Amino acid sequence: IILAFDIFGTVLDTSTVIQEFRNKQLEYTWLLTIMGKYVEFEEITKITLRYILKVRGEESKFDEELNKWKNLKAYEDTKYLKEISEIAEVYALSNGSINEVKQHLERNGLLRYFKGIFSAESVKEYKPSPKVYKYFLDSIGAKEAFLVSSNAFDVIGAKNAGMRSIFVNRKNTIVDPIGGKPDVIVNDFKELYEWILRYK
Amino acid sequence: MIILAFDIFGTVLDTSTVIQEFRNKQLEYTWLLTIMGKYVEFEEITKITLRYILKVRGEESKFDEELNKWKNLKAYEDTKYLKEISEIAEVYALSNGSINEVKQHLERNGLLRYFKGIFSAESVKEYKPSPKVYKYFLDSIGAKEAFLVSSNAFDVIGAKNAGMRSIFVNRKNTIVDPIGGKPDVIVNDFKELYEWILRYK
Repeated sequence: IILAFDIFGTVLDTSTVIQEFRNKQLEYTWLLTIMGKYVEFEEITKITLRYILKVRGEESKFDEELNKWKNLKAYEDTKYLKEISEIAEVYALSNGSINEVKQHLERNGLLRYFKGIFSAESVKEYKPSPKVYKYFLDSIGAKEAFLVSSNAFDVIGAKNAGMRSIFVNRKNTIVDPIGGKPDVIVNDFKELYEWILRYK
Repeated sequence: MIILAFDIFGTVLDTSTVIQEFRNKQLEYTWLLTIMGKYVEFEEITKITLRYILKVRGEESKFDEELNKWKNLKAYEDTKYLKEISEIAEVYALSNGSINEVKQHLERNGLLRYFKGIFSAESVKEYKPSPKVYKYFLDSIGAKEAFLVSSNAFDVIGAKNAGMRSIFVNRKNTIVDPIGGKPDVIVNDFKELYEWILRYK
């Protein structure tokens, strides 16, 4: 089986940055996509951080807060990417640039587990645009591939684009996302690994 | 001659009386549908998102009661100036909400008579800030220049992106997000809007 892992919020825990910043960054990827105006992910991050800090009167904290984003830590259970990569084909599919995603994965000792890295930047539209998921599927000549994500909107995006989905329910929600039920639900990457062993 | 297209929910109607998490989820869903290339009517988005939010908080039983509050939204006090404004400007509505729903809310609030016409994003099966929404309005009435009047920063930015002029009605002392165009005019309420038109005519 072929797995495309979302990165921010799925592999990386974004709890350590300012939540208004994390939320606004995401919002801007959506609004810019709708407006047909492509901006690189790193520039969206800079613009959103500067705006949120301005709102807060904390302009002086820019480098400090950007450093926190640079230094995001992976969830403990992501170590299971080792076991997973030996029984499944592991890719990243992120809004982040290829280079940024590689950076985070390397810092966290996870890059070695990935067969490939794909970015929404490559199609100049952000998730949940179908252009993103279809470009992944077409790139590796797949069809049956699962999008693995802890972001409800990303799971639904994948579904919409005809990709199967595995929702990694990190925040222990008990209500199904809006837009339908994911194909598979697990709580973390250990459970993901166990699921794959039972499925293959 | 000045043509004004008013946003409705949060601009004319005050949404503070419904659950804020529901208003946020309703808006987010309009955006996600638009990006996905999928369409659901606004009434159904409202029902689906309200039900989800209530279920999360253990309150699904309150669905009818909460939807009734949405049905019963009240206009901001300053919207009484739509009377004076519509005597000197061409007044339209441009909303994500359906034409019929918007007419209902405006009638309930005694404001429908002030509107020359009512337009909906539903007509293009994409929601704001899609450029198709604003262009559909301009194309429909055969205008080149018009102002989108909104208290929602993303709607102001969307209008500018679509080549429309825009008036931000700043009801909570915020600045418009720095991701695109800036509004042509900033006022705090419709009284200031009216005063602006008087100087602009």
